[PDB]
Amino acid sequence: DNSPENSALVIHMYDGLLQMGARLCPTVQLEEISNHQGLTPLKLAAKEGKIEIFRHILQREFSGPYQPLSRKFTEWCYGPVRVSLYDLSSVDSWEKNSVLEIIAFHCKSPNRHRMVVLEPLNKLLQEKWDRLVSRFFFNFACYLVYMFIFTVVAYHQPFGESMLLLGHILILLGGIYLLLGQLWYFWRRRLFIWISFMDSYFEILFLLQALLTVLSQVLRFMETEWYLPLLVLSLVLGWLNLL
Amino acid sequence: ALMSETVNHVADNSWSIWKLQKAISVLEMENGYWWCRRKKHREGRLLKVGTERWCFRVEEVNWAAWEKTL
Amino acid sequence: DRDRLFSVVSRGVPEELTGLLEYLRWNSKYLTDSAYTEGSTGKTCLMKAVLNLQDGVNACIMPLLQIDKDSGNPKPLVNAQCIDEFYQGHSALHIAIEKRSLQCVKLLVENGADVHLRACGRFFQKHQGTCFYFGELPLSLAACTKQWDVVTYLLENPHQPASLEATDSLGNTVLHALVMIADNSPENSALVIHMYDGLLQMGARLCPTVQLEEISNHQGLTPLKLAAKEGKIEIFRHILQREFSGPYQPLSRKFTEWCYGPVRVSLYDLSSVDSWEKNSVLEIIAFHCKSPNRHRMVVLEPLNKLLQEKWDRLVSRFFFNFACYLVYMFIFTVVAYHQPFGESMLLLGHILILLGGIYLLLGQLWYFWRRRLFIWISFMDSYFEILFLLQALLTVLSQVLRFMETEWYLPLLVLSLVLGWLNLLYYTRGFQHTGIYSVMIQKVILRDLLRFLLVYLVFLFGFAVALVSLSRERSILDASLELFKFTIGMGELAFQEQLRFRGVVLLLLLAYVLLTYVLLLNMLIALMSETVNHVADNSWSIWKLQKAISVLEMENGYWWCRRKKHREGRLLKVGTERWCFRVEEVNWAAWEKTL
Repeated sequence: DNSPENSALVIHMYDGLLQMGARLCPTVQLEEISNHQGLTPLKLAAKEGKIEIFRHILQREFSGPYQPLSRKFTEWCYGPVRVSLYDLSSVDSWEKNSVLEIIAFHCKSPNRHRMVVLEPLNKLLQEKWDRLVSRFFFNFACYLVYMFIFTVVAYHQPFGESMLLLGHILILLGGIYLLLGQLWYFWRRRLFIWISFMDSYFEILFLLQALLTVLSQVLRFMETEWYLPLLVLSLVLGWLNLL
Repeated sequence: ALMSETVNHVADNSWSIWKLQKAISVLEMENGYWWCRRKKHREGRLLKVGTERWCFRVEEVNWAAWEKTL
Repeated sequence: DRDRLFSVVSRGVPEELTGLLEYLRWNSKYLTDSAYTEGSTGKTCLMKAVLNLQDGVNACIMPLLQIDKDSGNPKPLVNAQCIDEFYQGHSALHIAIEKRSLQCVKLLVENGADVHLRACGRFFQKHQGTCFYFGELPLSLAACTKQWDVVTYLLENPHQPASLEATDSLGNTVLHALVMIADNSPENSALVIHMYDGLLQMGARLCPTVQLEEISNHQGLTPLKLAAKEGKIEIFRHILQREFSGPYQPLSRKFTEWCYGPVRVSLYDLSSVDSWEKNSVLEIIAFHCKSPNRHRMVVLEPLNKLLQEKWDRLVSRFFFNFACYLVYMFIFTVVAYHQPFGESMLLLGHILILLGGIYLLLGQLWYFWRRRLFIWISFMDSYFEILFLLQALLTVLSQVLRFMETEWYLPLLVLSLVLGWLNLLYYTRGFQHTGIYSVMIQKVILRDLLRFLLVYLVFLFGFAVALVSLSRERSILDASLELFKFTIGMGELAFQEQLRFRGVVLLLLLAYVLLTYVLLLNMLIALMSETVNHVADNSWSIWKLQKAISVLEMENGYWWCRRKKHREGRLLKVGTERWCFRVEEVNWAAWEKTL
């Protein structure tokens, strides 16, 4: 538990047991053994919310004969510039069910936001974000274009008839695509989504907007007089979801 | 009440939340679209020989630590 | 590659190798030279001989001690590693200096090492891998690494004495390199200050006829100006007010005396003077400074009182300009109002406004000509200079459009009038009580509000389009004024009677009103959250910087009359010959410290 004395006790005991296990049995990976839930001590520490032992395990280094039992290797290279190498068993979706996914999704503790700025994870996530900003902006531009087209079609709705039909069918395809994407997302993440909802409330607003759009578009074919209110509600919800 | 919530504790307790949101977003994006499963990136491979394991390399200029040793 | 076996051998017993190398060499001795081409991909054997790092002496009987015997190509001047190898551009002397091996440096310099050998290749690694810009000279590398003995041996070397005034490719000297590597940390600041003082004293001792600190690099900067421009403050402050007591007294900038009892009077040397001898410290701080620390360097000690005196000497011109602008605005307002003996007065007013507008436009163009594209340094503090230009341009364009008798004269004239009336707010630079809050609230507004109007306008347009699309079965898209009436107080929220889908319209209006109230609440709370109680002294500095910019602009004089440069606080006299600024202060703790 996150207390000054217990953290020191558990760190000391962990290091001593690891060293003695290396001495007595140098041919077994103690830290690679997994329990019934399919977790290692590092993953278990990440999931349970413990941060002190998690941080110590993440960046521990040994200097003497126990050097192989280390995760951070430090050297001085060229004068007063220190270069350090961190072992990567907390890698991203590759070899899935890793530390990053566990922190992001399966973590009930309110301390999950404090474990993403430790040292390896912060720079790794910064690099990943810098590598994928282009896709984010491309998706933003595509959504803006779709919203503009839908607004134009809604306004011009009473050669023109063909354009209106093309706009309506394009909106139908866009709505069903968004609905199917949200359903796929909710299929990937099971009822475990009950972990929290203060940070994933847009994923249901998008689903609601897509469902309303699809329902209005399919209701138009029956020529019901309730098409306009549902279409307008879908338009305003999609415009609000841009935030 | 909304003013009373501002206890001046979000100086670093709000930046962490933004970092977590960015992490969730990048995790969602790198998984790829449903109609096209994107190939997993090999990240910072740097296999090499550590004293054989993939590693992530970070450099920093430190003067106090350097001046500590002679 | 096995052929590189000759690169590394068992040191201490080079009998057969040396015997076969010098002379003879079967067919010809030139093969030995080729051994330096095939030794590695750019690294010679001497580099590895230094890098062995054995106990005590690194290479015991170093092969170089006999290599110079069979030398036909200058080997002590090793060709620095080329291409990209994360260690390119390093010579044997650089490697010896790095490992803090004074003995290796001595043996290399005894055999005729080439001092002043710029690191040819290191500037590749400066951008490829580890930057560590140290000065590209062995002396600079020794000084920046805190090795006093190596520097001492290199300078007063009987064989090859290093020159303290030597320069690298960029034009930097050892002092420039020390300034450049400095960063605002407690340890590095002390290290660089100590090294700077020691090097200055040793340069005075060895060469008392050269001004080391007066040497300028390619950019045309001195160590003081370089420190001011790069944003370093600790070394800048130390250089600005350093004093020496012993025989090194002339190498000082602050002279302190007690005068009459417990009142201490101090004289500061003035090489950071104003526009006189232009390209000085004040101009560099005011204009050419990308760092956000520029506002913290105007309250150090000489600069603060100098700027205070300059402002006190030029408040009259500021108020005269304010009065003239107010008179012009009043005349323009009167002419605009009275515009439909009277015809002559109206024509005189119109032509006077034309002259005023062209004068303001030409003044702004002159200002933008004096400050080139370098104005890209910042814009959070110089946004009035474009508003004035816009207002002058609009006024001139409207006045010239009047002569063609176009019917668009009135809107442009009214826009010019309102812009000129709004531009009057710039003159709140004085009146400290207003300005301290005004500068910081301006920064906050410019940073925050620019990301409100976009999203609010987007939501308003979306809701308006939805309402006009629903109500067609509010008649046009331009009828979005209802939402603005709602956000200002009006709106007439009521049933539409004839519209059958009245419930949907009511729900949309409710959603819009709650959304906009929530957004404005968010902005309010964010603006409050900005107030972290850190502007207690971080906002007064901004006001001082604005006053400094204003006085720099004013003292330059008008474009049509170049004002003569003021001789400032001359006080030439005799300092132990240099212009000085005198400041007095009553101190009791310092006086009571001595007896």
